Amino acid sequence: ALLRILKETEFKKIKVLGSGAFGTVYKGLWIPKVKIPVAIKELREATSPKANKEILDEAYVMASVDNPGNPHVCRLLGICLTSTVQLITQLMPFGCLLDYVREHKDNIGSQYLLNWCVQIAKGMNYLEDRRLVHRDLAARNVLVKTPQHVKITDFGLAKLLGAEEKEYHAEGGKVPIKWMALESILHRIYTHQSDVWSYGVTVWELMTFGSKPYDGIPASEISSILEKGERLPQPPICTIDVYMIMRKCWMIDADSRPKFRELIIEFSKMARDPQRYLVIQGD
Ligand SMILES: *CCC(=O)Nc1cc(Nc2nccc(-c3cn(C)c4ccccc34)n2)c(OC)cc1N(C)CCN(C)C
Repeated sequence: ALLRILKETEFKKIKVLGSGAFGTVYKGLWIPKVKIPVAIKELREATSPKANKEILDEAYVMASVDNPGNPHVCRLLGICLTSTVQLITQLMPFGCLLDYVREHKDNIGSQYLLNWCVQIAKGMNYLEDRRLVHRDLAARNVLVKTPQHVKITDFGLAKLLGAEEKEYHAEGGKVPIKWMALESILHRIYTHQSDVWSYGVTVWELMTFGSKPYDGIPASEISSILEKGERLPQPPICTIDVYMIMRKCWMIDADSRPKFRELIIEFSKMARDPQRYLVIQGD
């Protein structure tokens, strides 16, 4: 578990990329013969000892899965010490996959979506082998390096399970409800199986080309809806077989939820025959 502390001076923080509640991400160049494009994250209220603890937590969680890694999981490049702690991570040039599936909504063939789902299961399965619960699997949180290369990011909420710990006990802060499993909302319990549901939802995000899930339903009513047994709809483009998968991720019995290993097998199987499973217009 190693951090690489990098010299504040070598970065020229070009512009911002997008600010959240949690923090603010900047693109910028890093020039230690070549120049390297990078992304830079620092949290809101970056002077506070709570907001310097959480960012170094993120850096830790991230660095103790760096080796050997996985081509579908962003690596830390290091951190910068200024007045605050900055997290450096190589710039994905095509941005998040949510943004993507919107802008390019009319030119994405089945072979891409179905490959992305395998790449993401691959990203997550490794993480699981590394005893890490991402806690925030979304489409906003999937960076595109190239159309055949997608990577997972944002370990703000990510946590590590102890040697014999099965689940994580969230001292509820601010969490993204419409991505969480039932048991994650009621009892604040997070599992690998809780990331499966998040995947399930993220899948739904992509298939719909970046629709907002449970649109215009207030956060509150969500758990209720789910307890009724209401799930997100079957997207227009998807057959039953693909939707049947999404619907397994969302089952109350977390241990009846499919595994990331099972998902790679399933989505590869489909990704080999992309048009048999997804009906895109003009595909
Ligand atoms: C979905 C929003 C998004 O990520 N958008 C962009 C991402 C870019 N690249 C990039 N590369 C590495 C890491 C990150 C990154 C990680 N985290 C936690 C981020 C939060 C906010 C923004 C970026 C984050 N991002 C990127 O560089 C090409 C551009 C974007 N833009 C184009 C999307 C604008 N978005 C605010 C709506």
